[PDB]
Amino acid sequence: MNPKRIRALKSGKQGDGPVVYWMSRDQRAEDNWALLFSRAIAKEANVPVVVVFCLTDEFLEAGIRQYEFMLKGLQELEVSLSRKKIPSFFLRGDPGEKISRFVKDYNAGTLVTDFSPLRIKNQWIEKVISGISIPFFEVDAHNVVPCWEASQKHEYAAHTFRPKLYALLPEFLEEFPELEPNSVTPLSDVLETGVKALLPERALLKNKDPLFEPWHFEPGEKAAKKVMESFIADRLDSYGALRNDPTKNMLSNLSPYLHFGQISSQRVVLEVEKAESNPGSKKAFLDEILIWKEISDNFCYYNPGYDGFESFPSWAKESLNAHRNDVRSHIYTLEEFEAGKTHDPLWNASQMELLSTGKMHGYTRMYWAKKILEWSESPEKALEIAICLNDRYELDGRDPNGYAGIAWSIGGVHDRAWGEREVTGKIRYMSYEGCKRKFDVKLYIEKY
Ligand SMILES: Cc1cc2nc3c(=O)[nH]c(=O)nc-3n(C[C@H](O)[C@H](O)[C@H](O)COP(=O)(O)OP(=O)(O)OC[C@H]3O[C@@H](n4cnc5c(N)ncnc54)[C@H](O)[C@@H]3O)c2cc1C
Repeated sequence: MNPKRIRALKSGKQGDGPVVYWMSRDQRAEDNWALLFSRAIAKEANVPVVVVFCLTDEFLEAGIRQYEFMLKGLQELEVSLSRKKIPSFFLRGDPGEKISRFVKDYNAGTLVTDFSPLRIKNQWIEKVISGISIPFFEVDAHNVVPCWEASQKHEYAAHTFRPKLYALLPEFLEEFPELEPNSVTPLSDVLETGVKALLPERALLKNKDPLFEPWHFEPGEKAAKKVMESFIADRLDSYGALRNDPTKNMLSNLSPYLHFGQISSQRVVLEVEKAESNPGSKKAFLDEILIWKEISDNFCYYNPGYDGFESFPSWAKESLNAHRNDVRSHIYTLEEFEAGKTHDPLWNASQMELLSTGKMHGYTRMYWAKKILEWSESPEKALEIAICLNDRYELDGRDPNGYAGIAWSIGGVHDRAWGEREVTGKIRYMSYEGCKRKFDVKLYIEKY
């Protein structure tokens, strides 16, 4: 219960009501600081617990794959808080006017939410702050070290962020106190109408069969843990050597759960540190879930235009500007990129994995984004196309890891300058021939 995990969004006078947890990013009962700190606040005020979820009007911008993944985990979530005597109230509409109305109707005393450096959360936060009179608090329940505490300034590279983050690990890498149930307390239809409005935009093939295959990742808190145990037991030892081979499913497969907050990265880090495996593989994994994941929150928190060309490092901006006018080898529209109708079969195979499974392998996710920059009229058009394709079809999309990852591939964020080349400039280059010498491309293409 470190007080450094909490910050004040609006200082006011708490009323005689239940501490209302506005769950947005961490959709889990266990291992949730915001839920834990809300319970502590409610206990110190002799007040019950309150959990509120908002079903925003922005779910039409995504597919059924994300809607069903989040909604199915909500059903498991609701029965989980019921066992803890914690009622769950789910609202549909704008968070700005629905959270404010809820606080007035239920006479809530204190409002608490989880942290999200994305632009949408800030848009919702400003609306709620202007329509409430109760104190509003926010808890960083997604990062092992709080985003504002890891660093006070945007970090240029993982070389400069790793020593800072590991310094605060002994203070902040701790276990989760048990969630105390309430002493006393006072989706199927919603899901059905959501998919009915999302059916016309569902991805279909020539024979009109659905593209998405939903058996690859079962949503829910229970399934997220089971993926964690299987990764550690069977797929952690070989992670260091085979994490760059798409043909092998050596990855943890925890990104869809981590994005929706169905499992805490802290518990994953706690479990992998206790487990015994190859030291190189262990360090490679913590380098991904701790260093590169949390720098994404740092990148989005300290860069207002994190999804724009303005957030690129100056060496990349000058290099891309000097090679703006080079004649591109090929140009592809958004529709051509979407259907996978390019001249590169590796790119087409990666896009097919994205369309079918909803989760593209991390190694090819660097090839997939960089080739978009190669075959785009401008770097800005590459950013727009990559972001749209990422957020539309990825189960882990609309996440700070996505925008930091896209900026890494296109704008060189958290990278260094490489050999100068036409069109792409000094940005890191990955070729089809290069991938052939790293992994068997043929098996990847045939699979998808
Ligand atoms: C262009 C591009 C876009 C991306 N968009 C997303 C996205 O929308 N959502 C998303 O969750 N990930 C994104 N990633 C980051 C990364 O690719 C994924 O986290 C990772 O591939 C997911 O696979 P995994 O977690 O099952 O396996 P693992 O390799 O074991 O990843 C474990 C965890 O480490 C983190 N991680 C791994 N690689 C990275 C990385 N390059 N940057 C930041 N964190 C990382 C992830 O949080 C991940 O959960 C993107 C990467 C790129 C290159």
